[PDB]
Amino acid sequence: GVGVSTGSYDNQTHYRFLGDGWVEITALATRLVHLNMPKSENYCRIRVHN
Amino acid sequence: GVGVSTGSYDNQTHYRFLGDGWVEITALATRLVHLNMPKSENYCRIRVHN
Repeated sequence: GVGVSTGSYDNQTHYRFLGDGWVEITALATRLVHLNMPKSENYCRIRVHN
Repeated sequence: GVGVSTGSYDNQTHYRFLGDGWVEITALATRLVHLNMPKSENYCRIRVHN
């Protein structure tokens, strides 16, 4: 299953007009996210005093 | 038949929205007109040289 896209890119905005001036707006957004390894594989309780 | 109005006054503007963003606009206008006696009861051929 590798070597094949699994989605579509779309960042458009569509307006649909119904009667009585109501309007359905459809906002579409796509972004490319970059993820890094976690600093630590642990949960940390951290205190912060300035 | 005298002493009774024969019309309605209306100077509004209405917008009707159909699908696909088409719009029907209905412009309504009323005015009170003043009419004076004709200067002459005749048809006149008039020349104008400046």
